[PDB]
Amino acid sequence: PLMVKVLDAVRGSPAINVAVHVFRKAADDTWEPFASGKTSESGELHGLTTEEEFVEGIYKVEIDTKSYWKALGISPFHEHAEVVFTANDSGPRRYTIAALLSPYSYSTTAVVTN
Amino acid sequence: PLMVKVLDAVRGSPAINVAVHVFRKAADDTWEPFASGKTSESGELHGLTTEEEFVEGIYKVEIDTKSYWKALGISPFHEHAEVVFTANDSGPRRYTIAALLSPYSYSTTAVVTN
Amino acid sequence: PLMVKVLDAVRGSPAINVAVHVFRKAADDTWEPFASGKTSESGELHGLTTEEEFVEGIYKVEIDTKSYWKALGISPFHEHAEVVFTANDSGPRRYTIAALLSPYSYSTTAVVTNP
Amino acid sequence: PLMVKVLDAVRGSPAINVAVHVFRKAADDTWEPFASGKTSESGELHGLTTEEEFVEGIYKVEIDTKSYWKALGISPFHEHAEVVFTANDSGPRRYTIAALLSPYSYSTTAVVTNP
Ligand SMILES: Oc1c(Br)cc(CCc2c(Cl)cccc2Cl)cc1Br
Ligand SMILES: Oc1c(Br)cc(CCc2c(Cl)cccc2Cl)cc1Br
Repeated sequence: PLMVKVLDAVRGSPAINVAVHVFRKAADDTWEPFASGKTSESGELHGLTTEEEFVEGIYKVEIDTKSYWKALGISPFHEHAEVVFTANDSGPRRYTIAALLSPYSYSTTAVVTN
Repeated sequence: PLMVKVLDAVRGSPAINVAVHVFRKAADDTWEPFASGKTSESGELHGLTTEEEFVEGIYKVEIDTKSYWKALGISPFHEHAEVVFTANDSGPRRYTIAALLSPYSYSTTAVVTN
Repeated sequence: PLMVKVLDAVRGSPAINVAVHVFRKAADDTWEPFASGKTSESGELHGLTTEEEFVEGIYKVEIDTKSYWKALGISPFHEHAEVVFTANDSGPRRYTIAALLSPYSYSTTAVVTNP
Repeated sequence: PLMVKVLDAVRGSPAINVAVHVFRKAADDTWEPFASGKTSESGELHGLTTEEEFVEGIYKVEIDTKSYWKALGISPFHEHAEVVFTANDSGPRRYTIAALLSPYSYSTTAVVTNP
């Protein structure tokens, strides 16, 4: 139900071995860890959660872009990229969070399908 | 060797049934038709060409964004989106041209892999 | 030294009346309020801070995109757009944080200059 | 009535000295030269045309991104960034065409205002 895909706008490639952390907003407004992993050779991260676990709520996907750029020897602007959204059962069942990274910029979209 | 993928930033969905035309630049600097198709339910267009046909050269991928927006009842800015690039045998063998569409904006990247 | 500019990719316009909150990470690792404001008719937000006050640190610029889209009667995907960066770590710089908004997407870039 | 602004997503800066060519589609469907120029130190290009000359039509703004990246010693993917649009079809408007460049990617948006 929740996939992440990360691309590199400098190399023209998937962004490989990027750390990704997902958090769920708790009742006291703190961010509780929920799932995490590293993107694969295709820039994708699957298997974060399951339909049972992924209930409605506010989630934050933190992509560790700074470490990615540093591993390539490139000087970056951002500490990380953030994607904060509400999971909604009224819409389609599968969320893909896609991000496109540059040293001083990032873009993100949601692809929400059944 | 050449895939196109198109996403919709308004609906948060693949951009389905978008017409895509690929042209190759000819010796007299005109654009000759090369391949075309329409994106699938996943927003993807496969099977445009083959490794034998897809020789080095300058190619233009024209995505008919205006008709896409009009079919959804949305008033667009651009006539089409353009992606013009040189195919290079020194780099990886597979090109994916990805585009993310909004009514007054578009973004595109290349994902070039082996 | 810290300005924000926000554009609307649906309308082809500045994104007017967008709330922006800036935080700075404190020594205890919490996010301290730093400055806030709203974009103008030009999509710009000036006057958040001063060179004196804008010291080195890790800053988070939170752009309230959901509130923007909801005020236009649209149900968007994201809660906000966040831009988190270390500022002034090799002396003072001037930063422009630009964002381009759509209901299910946003993009951001920084323009950093040395006065 | 027609301005261009170009930013560099690698440097976090304006994209300076970027060549821009504007064409207009003619009655025979060819692309006629219309105006050209280069971005300044601020990444901006003003003075391309005049309200008199900028009549209704289909315009193509070609941003010479490959030449930019090559001048910086970088081998980029795209030949150029193209922005093709119908202008002034419900009377005069003022257009800003903005682009954000990376070696394998670009994004563009339009800001359209009614004077
Ligand atoms: O499989 C996919 C999926 Br799903 C999504 C994208 C979109 C990447 C993108 C972003 Cl994230 C922001 C601006 C422009 C772009 Cl082209 C690409 C591929 Br290939
Ligand atoms: O005055 C400005 C400033 Br300063 C910045 C931009 C960049 C807008 C943008 C973003 Cl933020 C992300 C992807 C693509 C784009 Cl064209 C435009 C203008 Br006009």
